[PDB]
Amino acid sequence: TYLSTKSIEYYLKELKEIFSQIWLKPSEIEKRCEELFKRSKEFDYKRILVSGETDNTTLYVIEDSSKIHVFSPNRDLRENPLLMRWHPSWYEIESKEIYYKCFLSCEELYEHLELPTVTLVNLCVIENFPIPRLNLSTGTLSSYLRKEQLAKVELIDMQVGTTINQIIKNLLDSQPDIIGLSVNFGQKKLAFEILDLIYSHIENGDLSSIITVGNVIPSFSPEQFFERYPSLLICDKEGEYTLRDLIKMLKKELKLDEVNGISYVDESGEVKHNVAETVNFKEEVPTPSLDILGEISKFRGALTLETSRGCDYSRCTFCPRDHKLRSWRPLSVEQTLKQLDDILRAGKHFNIKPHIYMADEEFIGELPNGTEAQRIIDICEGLLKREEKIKFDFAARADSVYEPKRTKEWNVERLKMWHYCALAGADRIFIGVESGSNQQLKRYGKGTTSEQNIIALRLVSALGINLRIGFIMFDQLMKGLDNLKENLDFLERTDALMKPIDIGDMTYEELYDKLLNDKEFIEKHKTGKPVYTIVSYMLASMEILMNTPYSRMVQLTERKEEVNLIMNDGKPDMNMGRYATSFVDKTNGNLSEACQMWIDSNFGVMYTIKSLHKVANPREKKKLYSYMETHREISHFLLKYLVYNLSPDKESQIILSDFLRMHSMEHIINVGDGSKENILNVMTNWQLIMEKLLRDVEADLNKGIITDSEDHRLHNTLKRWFSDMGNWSLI
Repeated sequence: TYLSTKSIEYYLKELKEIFSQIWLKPSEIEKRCEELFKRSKEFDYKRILVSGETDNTTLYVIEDSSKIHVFSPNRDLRENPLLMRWHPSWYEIESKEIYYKCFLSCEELYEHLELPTVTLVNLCVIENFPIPRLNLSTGTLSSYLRKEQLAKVELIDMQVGTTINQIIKNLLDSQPDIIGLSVNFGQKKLAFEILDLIYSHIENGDLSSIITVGNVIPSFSPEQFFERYPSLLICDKEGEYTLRDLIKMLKKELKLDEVNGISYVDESGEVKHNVAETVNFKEEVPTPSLDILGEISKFRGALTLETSRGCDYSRCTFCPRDHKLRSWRPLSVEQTLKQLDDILRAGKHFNIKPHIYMADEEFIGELPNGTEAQRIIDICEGLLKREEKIKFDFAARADSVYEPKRTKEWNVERLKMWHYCALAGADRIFIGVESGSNQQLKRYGKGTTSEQNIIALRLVSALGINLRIGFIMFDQLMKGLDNLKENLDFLERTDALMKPIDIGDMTYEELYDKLLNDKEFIEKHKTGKPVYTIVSYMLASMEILMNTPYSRMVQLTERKEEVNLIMNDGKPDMNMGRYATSFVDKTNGNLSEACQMWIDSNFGVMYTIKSLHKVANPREKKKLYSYMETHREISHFLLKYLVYNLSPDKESQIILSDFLRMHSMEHIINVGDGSKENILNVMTNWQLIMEKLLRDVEADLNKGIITDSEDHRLHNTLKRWFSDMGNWSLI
């Protein structure tokens, strides 16, 4: 007894409707499939299985082991990877595409349908700066396994607030064959607590699961885990092939020492490292699973997508890295647009406004024949053809905008590429300037110059892109104050940030040449604001992590100079992987420590101002924002004032004099003394300018111009700040 063609096409049409709701969890899809075949009661069946994802989602209706219906409304069944592994020539020489097939007396296929179970736990918080973003990276591991139909995958993501006890209860209830922990930056201690509970339930006989832990940032050593969890498997950030091979091992198709990308302890007590084949991201990794959207439906912010994996770690010496090189692998233009449309359509279902965060380590990249810019342009043209416009954020190196070592034609094509990004909705973009000193840029490995950074900021800002930069002022290997003075001059330049320029009448080559060579064009379109206005974190000091070339450079300086820089005997932070490192230059270490105390001394008041700013009405919003602008301004020239007291020069005297006159503080302790005692005296002097600002804040709060919280937080923190002037006895 066969199904009629009408019943097949009816089932295919309804399943295509059910499968279109890609925000539904697999169990919710299965329930809607059960309702479909029950409401039209044609045949009795024993089991239902849904696998695949988006455009290859597949339903298996198991009447019996000897009669299995397979529905694939979105893709040719001949491409089904599960059937291919069972019997790769089941379709013989059929030349037409197959969307329904009933397998009769195929007892081995029934065994293939008893898929293993994987539970992925994402230890990840929602990043809030500059805007909230929901990380979807762990969903690619699930979507790979679903697309390959290798396992039933459950996602537990702590971004929605799932507690530790809830995670444990979920694991014990689901009893998965494999548990995968994704450890994001700063969640290593949380992973240790969760692994403690998991292994207690394993020793207690409540749970038997293979456990893998993947660290997003390799600022760790595997021995930190093996010491406490000797049976744990440590895998790569890209765990697709690792989970594939572990599922093969469960089906007794592979031995443990054949599993891709795992590091483990064998029976001899030694650490074994298995080979790690590079994941074919472009061809095998589909749209990230969107199970998380239903768990947090009122999220407002950006949704993350990785349009490529890999990067060039040789351009960042403070970025941790593995011993294995990770090549840059982009999605095709068409597949990038497909995944974007999937995420945008799913976000629209939950009233999430179209805002994508490109989580790529290297978004623009580099291809043969310089076609990487054409990929970005083609993706932008795809976005321009949609009905609803989007915002999208991403990060980029300064030499991805402007590179004097390349031809002028190459740079003009890059300017065109960035323009298409602006047209397609590029919103907040992060440029990794990191320094304005050519020496410090080399220690950072950026391969870039100070002037090149200025021009890169000039080109991007002129296109209307909201810009912010990272900037690491102090680093431990710096000797002398020359690099600090170069950074201050860089950060004070007002010929970098351009207003959004109307370029409808120009060519890209005209705009390029005018922005680089026409001083009159540059003066006309500048915003007048200095570079430091777009620095993410002011007065930042280098934090050295494990497995970074900068840490190696530091260790080598300890050797060839016979000095101790890395403290705590070399033991780094167990949660973060950060070394406690002293500055090789004592004066620079005192300045860095002085700036950290400055931040700590102002944190109470300025954090209250910022939190009030988020909720104030438009008029108070503008007043509270001027407070923050002045605070950043005062914080910048604090370091210039410190450096000036340690090494005066003619120009820094004129600049500080103009600044002091602007604030009616022309007045305002030894000269050249870089001791902790003198630096504090210079800072306590400059703290008087900060007092003038907070007197305006105090006056506006008493006039009622600014509204305080219910608990009078601004009033208390102001009163405490005024009492604690000087008094740096809080370190």
